[PDB]
Amino acid sequence: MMVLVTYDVNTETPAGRKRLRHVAKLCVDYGQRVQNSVFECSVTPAEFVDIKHRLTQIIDEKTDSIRFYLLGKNWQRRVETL
Amino acid sequence: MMVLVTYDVNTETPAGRKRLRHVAKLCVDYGQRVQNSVFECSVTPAEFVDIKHRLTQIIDEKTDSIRFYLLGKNWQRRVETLG
Repeated sequence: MMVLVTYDVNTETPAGRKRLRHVAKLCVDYGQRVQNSVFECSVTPAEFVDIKHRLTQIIDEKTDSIRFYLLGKNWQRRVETL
Repeated sequence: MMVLVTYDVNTETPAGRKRLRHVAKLCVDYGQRVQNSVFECSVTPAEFVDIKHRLTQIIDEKTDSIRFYLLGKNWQRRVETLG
C-alpha cells in the first residue's frame, strides 16, 4: 500500500536538518523522496507500523509533525505537479 | 475535489520564506494549512485551474516545486499524524 509521508521540521537549524536527514534515510528505504520533506512510501501494513514506531523516536514531538496519507491503489494517476 | 498541496521551498532564505507566505495566503483561501508547507484544499475544478495559474506566478519554478494529490472521498478517515 501507498503512504504519503509529509514531515514538518524547521530546517533553519542544524538539529532540524539532522532530523530531516534521519527521517529521509528511514523513508527512502521504502519509497521515493519526491520533495525535500515528502516521501512516497510503498509499505505492507506491518512495515507501516514499524516505520511509525521508528519515526516517533527521531522527531521532536514538541516542534515537528508527520502526516501520513493512505493513498488509494492507482494513486500515481492522481498526482499532478505544477 | 479535495486536493493536498505540498510546497517545497527553501525557508533558509528570506525570499523563500516570502514565497511561502504568499503560497499560504492563497491556499488558505481554499483550505486549511495543516503543516508549514502542506495544505488541505477543497476546490472546484475551475478553482483548481485558477489556483494553479496563481501559484505559477508566485513560486520560483527553477528552485521550488508543488505537488497536488487528489484525495478520494472520506480521505479525512485515512490521515494519521505524529507530533
